[PDB]
Amino acid sequence: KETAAAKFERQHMDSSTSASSNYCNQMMKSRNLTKDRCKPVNTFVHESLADVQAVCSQKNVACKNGQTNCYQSYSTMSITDCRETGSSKYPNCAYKTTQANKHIIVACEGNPYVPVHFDASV
Amino acid sequence: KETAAAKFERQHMDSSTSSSNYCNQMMKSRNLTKDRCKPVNTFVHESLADVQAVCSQKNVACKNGQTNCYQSYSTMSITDCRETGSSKYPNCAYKTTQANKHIIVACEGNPYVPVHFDASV
Ligand SMILES: Cc1cn([C@H]2C[C@H](O)[C@@H](CO[P@](O)(=S)N3C[C@@H](CO)O[C@@H](n4ccc(=O)[nH]c4=O)C3)O2)c(=O)[nH]c1=O
Repeated sequence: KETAAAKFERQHMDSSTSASSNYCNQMMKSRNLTKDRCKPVNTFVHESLADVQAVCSQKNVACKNGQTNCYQSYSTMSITDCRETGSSKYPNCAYKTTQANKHIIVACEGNPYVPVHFDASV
Repeated sequence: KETAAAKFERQHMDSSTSSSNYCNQMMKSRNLTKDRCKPVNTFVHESLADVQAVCSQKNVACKNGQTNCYQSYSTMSITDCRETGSSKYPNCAYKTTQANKHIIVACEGNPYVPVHFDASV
């Protein structure tokens, strides 16, 4: 029902803000990343969908899993990293919000060829 | 530094596949407006494999007089980006034109791949 592309959007897109200390707490919950467990690490990207989708035609790089279908953004993008705290205990998942400007690396698949996985920021 | 092959892909490859704002968005996203507005740039809308294949097509002289240039046997989907007359950095402005033309690239290295966009014809 939920496509890989849609799941990527749900997990990783937040175009609506350009960059709150309680951002991650709220967003990890609202995007259903704390439902079955506390997802430990997750990145949100504050750019347009078109800008993130465009990365699939940018710098081809090796994926961390050894596949070859990963792409690094030529420009830095505004991102927020969410990382689970040490004192976090499901179901009260708690996170540190870290904002950065970094290049992103995504895995792309499909026709159309679109992001399905967030591999890293550099 | 960036390899020549990689620079070619950044500057000239867009296998994604069109707004009149396409060039404005692309020349920015590929870092072609950073210090200056690059005045003229062509993007190719074919697979990387198709463009790399041009290195085994029609051998021609390059505009610099070297003879490692190759013309595509087929026409390809391209977008020509050319700065407007009134464009002034840092607000770089481009006219986008879609076309279907043969491309000419310089090839080098191992693997033997495009390292320079010479012309569309
Ligand atoms: C590194 C990183 C990851 N993530 C998200 C994307 C994914 O939803 C999730 C896990 O991605 P990875 O860390 S690339 N991921 C892939 C996973 C199989 O699904 O396998 C994991 N793995 C692999 C080897 C290993 O030793 N340990 C481990 O946990 C790592 O975390 C994210 O949003 N931002 C990031 O910066």
